[PDB]
Amino acid sequence: QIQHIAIVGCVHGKYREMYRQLSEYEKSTGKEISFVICTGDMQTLRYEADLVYLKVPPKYKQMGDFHLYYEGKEKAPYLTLFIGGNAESSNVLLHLYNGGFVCFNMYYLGVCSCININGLRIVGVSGIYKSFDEKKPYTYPPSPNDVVSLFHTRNYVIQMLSNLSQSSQIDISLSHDWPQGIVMKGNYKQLYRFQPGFKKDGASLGSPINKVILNTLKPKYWISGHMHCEYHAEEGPTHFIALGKIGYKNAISYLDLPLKQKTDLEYDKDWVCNLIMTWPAFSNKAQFPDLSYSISELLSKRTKELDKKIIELWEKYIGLKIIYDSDTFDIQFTSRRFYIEKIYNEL
Ligand SMILES: [Fe+2]
Ligand SMILES: [Zn+2]
Repeated sequence: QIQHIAIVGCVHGKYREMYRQLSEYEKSTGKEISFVICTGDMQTLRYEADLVYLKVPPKYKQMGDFHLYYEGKEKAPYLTLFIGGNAESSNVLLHLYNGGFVCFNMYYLGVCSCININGLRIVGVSGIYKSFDEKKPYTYPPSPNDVVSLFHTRNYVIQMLSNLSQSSQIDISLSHDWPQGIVMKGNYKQLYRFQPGFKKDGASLGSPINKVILNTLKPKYWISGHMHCEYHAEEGPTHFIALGKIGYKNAISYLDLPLKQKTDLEYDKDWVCNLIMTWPAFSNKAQFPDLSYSISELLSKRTKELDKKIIELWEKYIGLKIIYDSDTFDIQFTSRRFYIEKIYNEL
């Protein structure tokens, strides 16, 4: 009983090319793709006005294929879970910072979260690291002035995810830029022959935020992109897999993993409790998170019997199944926070 998971690097708005390759493979090899995982740079632009939030050089200010899927004239043939990179419709991803479907079969994991599917636990970390913005809060609603800073990974995601490895093991973890120092743990002399530019950065290459998360959350696999190249490294058990950009046939690999039980996409219980217990830090919708609160010790108020009754209210008001919701992304922002607040205020 085996599931075939398609892992994809940078998409850069070339969705039809990606699904064309995925559809070719499963009818090539006869294998069936369970779901697809993307490592960011999705460019989920709905309409021309969203081009303002895409931080790219002028030669890449393009719509891409996503608007066809948002308009419904194209349909993603596989369930696609993805995180955010640096070339994103940052306004859209800020509305869905708690996750959400940008269209049918395309689920955004949020700023960071953990999900359940087919007995696996999958963690995502969006954005790329820039030191001068790691402690900077988000401002809502999204403004065109924040195009340069919205896609930067915030430091607080380290404390939002640190406890996820306590109850069980993390199977797959996602980041866009590489975990800092992971370049030192594979065939780097061959990688430097691909790009001698990476030799300048050396061991300091990558995100230090993802390095802390990688060493803490223990995962079996860590898949990243951003670098537009293939690379595999090993640090402890973690099979590090870097993928390239769509258009080059080094972007899509496949994880042939054991299938415990075919199970629908669901919210991770431990993450749901972390999300509720941290609501005081996110209570101000205009600016979050309020780092005057301690995210690490807000989570210390979790107990076994309190966790199990957060789940009941979540299953009542939201549901354990992650289902498609076609409401506008600004409405989904208010709705998800509305029930997060309601669940918290009932404990
Ligand atoms: Fe990137
Ligand atoms: Zn890229």
